[PDB]
Amino acid sequence: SPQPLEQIKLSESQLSGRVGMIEMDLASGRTLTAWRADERFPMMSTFKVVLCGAVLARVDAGDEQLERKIHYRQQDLVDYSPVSEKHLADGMTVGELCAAAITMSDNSAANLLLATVGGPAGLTAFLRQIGDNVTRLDRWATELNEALPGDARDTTTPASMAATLRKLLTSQRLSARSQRQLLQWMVDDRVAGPLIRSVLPAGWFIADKTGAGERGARGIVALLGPNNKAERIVVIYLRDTPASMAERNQQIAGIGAALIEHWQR
Ligand SMILES: OC[C@H]1O[C@H](O[C@H]2[C@H](O)[C@@H](O)[C@H](OCCCCCCC3CCCCC3)O[C@@H]2CO)[C@H](O)[C@@H](O)[C@@H]1O
Ligand SMILES: *C(=O)/C=C/N[C@@H](C(=O)O)[C@](C)(Cn1ccnn1)[SH](=O)=O
Repeated sequence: SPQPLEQIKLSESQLSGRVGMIEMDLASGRTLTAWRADERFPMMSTFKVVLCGAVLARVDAGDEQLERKIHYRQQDLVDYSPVSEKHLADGMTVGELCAAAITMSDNSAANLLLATVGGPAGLTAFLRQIGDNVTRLDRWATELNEALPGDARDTTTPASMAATLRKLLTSQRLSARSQRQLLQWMVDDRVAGPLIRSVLPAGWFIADKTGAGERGARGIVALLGPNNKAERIVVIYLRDTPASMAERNQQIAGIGAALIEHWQR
């Protein structure tokens, strides 16, 4: 594979779309690669990680408990609820809801959680409170990935998302236990985690949340590194490409391969 930046360019050329990417040291925030890092991209399902960071903040403040059981109704379910559709009789705890939203991308779980933090506006206010003045959530789980051109709703920038994830995971804004919980939820991703490990060389750590939307929208927020360490945050978003899901997946994997082969920069 070529250098990361050359591979990113090849991906835009092959996809006919825009790629946005940031590679950042998790411990220090050192930016290694930045391409269209200040441009907007639909967050898609990656918003679920920020969502649970807001939930954890409420737990830390004593305004929420991960143990609290929420009972909901079938009428509350939206498209794609693999875990939540199984608990109409007994409910789910707030912590189980975050695990379902992040590790399974359960949309009903995400919407139930979103209501607890004040809806899209409340999550956006939380983002402003931690210093992210760019990322914005405007719609609920099954409408936020429409990806209309020129539509600023439900978007982030690679730089903003990377900085925000770093703040949630390492800045002590969240308690030690909450930081550890948010990280473990990403380590536990069932949607893409196992697949990524299957193609990663031995020794590489992965934690992640992926997303997909219309007009080719695709993305991943991840922690990656050799020696089984979460050394860097890598955020990659794709938008406005008519390519098949397989090819968008392949191009993102290709950027990952360039990173893996040329890690020491
Ligand atoms: O020399 C480095 C490595 O080169 C190859 O590894 C390949 C691997 O066989 C392939 O499957 C992967 O594809 C990349 C898979 C990436 C999957 C997703 C990565 C995510 C993670 C973070 C966010 C963006 C993308 O590339 C590496 C590097 O060429 C060799 O197989 C391996 O033995 C060797 O140690
Ligand atoms: C988050 O990015 C969600 C994207 N796609 C979802 C959806 O729109 O709700 C579906 C259900 C695919 N999916 C399942 C699990 N992760 N993604 S839709 O694109 O089929």
